[PDB]
Amino acid sequence: KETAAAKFERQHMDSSTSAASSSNYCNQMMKSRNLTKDRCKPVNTFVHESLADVQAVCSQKNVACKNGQTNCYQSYSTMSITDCRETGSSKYPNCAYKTTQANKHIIVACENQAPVHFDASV
Repeated sequence: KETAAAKFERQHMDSSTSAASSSNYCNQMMKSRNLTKDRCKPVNTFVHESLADVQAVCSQKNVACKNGQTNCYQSYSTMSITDCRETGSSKYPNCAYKTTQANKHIIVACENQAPVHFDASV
Protein backbone atom coordinates (compact mmCIF):
# COMPACT_ATOMS: atom_id res chain seq x y z
CA LYS A 1 0.00 0.00 0.00
CA GLU A 2 0.94 3.72 0.67
CA THR A 3 4.34 5.40 -0.01
CA ALA A 4 5.69 7.76 2.73
CA ALA A 5 5.60 10.68 0.16
CA ALA A 6 1.86 9.97 -0.58
CA LYS A 7 1.10 9.64 3.17
CA PHE A 8 2.64 13.19 3.54
CA GLU A 9 0.32 14.64 0.82
CA ARG A 10 -2.80 12.81 2.29
CA GLN A 11 -2.10 13.84 5.95
CA HIS A 12 -0.69 17.41 5.38
CA MET A 13 -1.56 18.93 1.89
CA ASP A 14 -4.78 20.98 1.36
CA SER A 15 -3.81 23.11 -1.73
CA SER A 16 -7.61 23.70 -2.33
CA THR A 17 -7.81 26.88 -0.12
CA SER A 18 -5.35 29.57 1.12
CA ALA A 19 -6.59 29.32 4.77
CA ALA A 20 -8.93 27.18 6.98
CA SER A 21 -12.37 28.63 6.04
CA SER A 22 -14.07 27.98 9.48
CA SER A 23 -13.66 26.44 13.01
CA ASN A 24 -14.92 22.95 11.95
CA TYR A 25 -12.09 22.68 9.30
CA CYS A 26 -10.14 20.07 11.38
CA ASN A 27 -13.26 17.92 12.34
CA GLN A 28 -14.00 17.56 8.53
CA MET A 29 -10.38 17.07 7.17
CA MET A 30 -9.05 14.86 10.03
CA LYS A 31 -11.99 12.49 9.10
CA SER A 32 -11.91 12.72 5.24
CA ARG A 33 -8.06 12.15 5.09
CA ASN A 34 -8.35 8.94 7.26
CA LEU A 35 -6.52 10.28 10.41
CA THR A 36 -9.40 9.07 12.71
CA LYS A 37 -9.92 5.53 11.29
CA ASP A 38 -8.28 3.37 14.03
CA ARG A 39 -7.91 6.22 16.62
CA CYS A 40 -8.04 10.09 16.79
CA LYS A 41 -4.53 11.42 15.88
CA PRO A 42 -3.89 13.95 18.74
CA VAL A 43 -2.24 16.75 16.63
CA ASN A 44 -1.87 17.31 12.83
CA THR A 45 -0.99 20.32 10.57
CA PHE A 46 -2.50 21.20 7.13
CA VAL A 47 -0.35 23.23 4.67
CA HIS A 48 -2.28 25.62 2.34
CA GLU A 49 0.43 26.00 -0.38
CA SER A 50 1.23 24.34 -3.79
CA LEU A 51 2.60 20.75 -3.71
CA ALA A 52 5.58 22.25 -5.71
CA ASP A 53 6.34 24.86 -2.97
CA VAL A 54 6.26 22.29 -0.07
CA GLN A 55 8.42 19.74 -2.03
CA ALA A 56 11.01 22.57 -2.63
CA VAL A 57 11.42 22.88 1.21
CA CYS A 58 13.67 19.74 0.91
CA SER A 59 16.38 22.00 -0.65
CA GLN A 60 15.94 25.02 1.72
CA LYS A 61 17.50 25.43 5.27
CA ASN A 62 18.76 22.05 6.67
CA VAL A 63 17.73 21.88 10.41
CA ALA A 64 17.58 19.28 13.26
CA CYS A 65 14.30 17.33 13.86
CA LYS A 66 12.67 17.45 17.40
CA ASN A 67 14.13 13.92 17.96
CA GLY A 68 17.64 15.23 16.98
CA GLN A 69 17.68 13.72 13.39
CA THR A 70 19.48 15.96 10.77
CA ASN A 71 17.29 15.27 7.67
CA CYS A 72 14.75 18.04 8.65
CA TYR A 73 14.32 21.23 6.51
CA GLN A 74 12.71 24.63 7.35
CA SER A 75 10.94 26.83 4.74
CA TYR A 76 12.76 30.16 3.83
CA SER A 77 9.26 31.82 3.79
CA THR A 78 6.36 31.39 6.32
CA MET A 79 3.47 29.31 4.87
CA SER A 80 -0.35 29.36 5.48
CA ILE A 81 -1.00 26.39 7.90
CA THR A 82 -3.90 25.10 10.07
CA ASP A 83 -2.87 23.31 13.35
CA CYS A 84 -5.40 20.55 14.38
CA ARG A 85 -5.46 19.47 18.09
CA GLU A 86 -7.96 17.13 19.90
CA THR A 87 -10.48 18.90 22.22
CA GLY A 88 -10.95 17.69 25.84
CA SER A 89 -14.42 16.27 24.87
CA SER A 90 -12.85 14.04 22.09
CA LYS A 91 -13.17 10.18 22.40
CA TYR A 92 -12.65 7.55 19.60
CA PRO A 93 -14.67 7.05 17.42
CA ASN A 94 -16.22 10.57 17.88
CA CYS A 95 -12.92 12.57 17.35
CA ALA A 96 -13.31 16.40 17.82
CA TYR A 97 -10.59 19.00 17.04
CA LYS A 98 -9.64 22.62 17.72
CA THR A 99 -8.87 24.54 14.47
CA THR A 100 -6.09 27.25 14.67
CA GLN A 101 -4.99 29.36 11.60
CA ALA A 102 -1.28 30.44 11.47
CA ASN A 103 1.44 31.78 9.10
CA LYS A 104 4.70 30.05 10.15
CA HIS A 105 7.82 28.39 8.67
CA ILE A 106 7.20 24.60 8.17
CA ILE A 107 9.88 22.07 9.32
CA VAL A 108 9.65 18.79 7.33
CA ALA A 109 11.75 15.54 7.29
CA CYS A 110 12.71 14.68 3.66
CA GLU A 111 13.71 11.34 2.04
CA ASN A 112 14.92 11.03 -1.62
CA GLN A 113 14.22 14.83 -2.06
CA ALA A 114 10.51 14.61 -0.88
CA PRO A 115 8.56 15.64 2.29
CA VAL A 116 7.76 12.39 4.30
CA HIS A 117 7.06 13.76 7.86
CA PHE A 118 5.66 17.05 9.34
CA ASP A 119 7.81 17.81 12.40
CA ALA A 120 7.25 21.44 13.60
CA SER A 121 6.38 25.09 12.78
CA VAL A 122 8.23 28.32 13.86
